[PDB]
Order: sequence, then C-alpha cells, then structure tokens
Amino acid sequence: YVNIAENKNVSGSNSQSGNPLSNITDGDLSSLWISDNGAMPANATIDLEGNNFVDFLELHFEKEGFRFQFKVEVEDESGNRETVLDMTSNTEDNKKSYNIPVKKEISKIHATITGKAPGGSFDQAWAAIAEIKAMS
Ligand SMILES: [Ca+2]
Repeated sequence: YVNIAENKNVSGSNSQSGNPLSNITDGDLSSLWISDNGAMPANATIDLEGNNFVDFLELHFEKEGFRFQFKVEVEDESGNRETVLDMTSNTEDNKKSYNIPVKKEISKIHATITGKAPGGSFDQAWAAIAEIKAMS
C-alpha cells in the first residue's frame, strides 16, 4: 500500500508548541500533534489535493489505552462530507490504531476529538493524534 496522506497539508485547531498539526502526516508513528492547552474539541483536516481513491484510513494514537471520544469524516470535491467512524459515545479503552474503510475517491479527511470518558491509565491525557494514513 501507498500512504497518499504522507506530507499532505494539515489544518485545524491550535497545537502545543513542539507538537504541530503537521506531525499527523509526517510518516512517523512516534511524532504527535497535541491540542494546545488540551483543549476539546480539537480538530485536524488533511487536504489530499483533489479527489483520490482511498481504500482505507489508519488513525494512530500515541499508545493504546486512552479513552478519547472522536469521529473521522471524509469529504469529496463535491462538498459531500460523511462520517466513516463515529466514536463520539465511546467509553472504553481505545486501541492504539484504527483502520477505517473508505473505498472511494475523497479529497479531505477530518478528525475531531470531541471528549474523553473517565478512567483508565491515562485519564488526564490531552487530545492528540500520532498519524493518519490514507492507503491506496
Ligand atoms: Ca506522526
């Protein structure tokens, strides 16, 4: 597979110094975007520059065990925006990473961390994403 998201422009909400939005598409699963002052909601958008077939996305967090509530949406050149993964009511431990089928042409990826459920090992963690890949 080829990660067509790699080095694509990331826009979105404010970031902690040292942990910019650009860390979402740098290809490094260890480099993070972290929301500034741990603000929620926090959001990131990847511009794929026009419509590109995407088989699936991968959303990577720093490590397993957060309890973020989040959603992933895709959009085409049309303006048709659509939710592909909705974990906004999540209360359980999160996996380290999520595969998400798309199987169509898309032009943008939108990730939003809307909240966090109580408990687990990292209950004061700030909203943060290690990587989003778009495989074709
Ligand atoms: Ca990264």
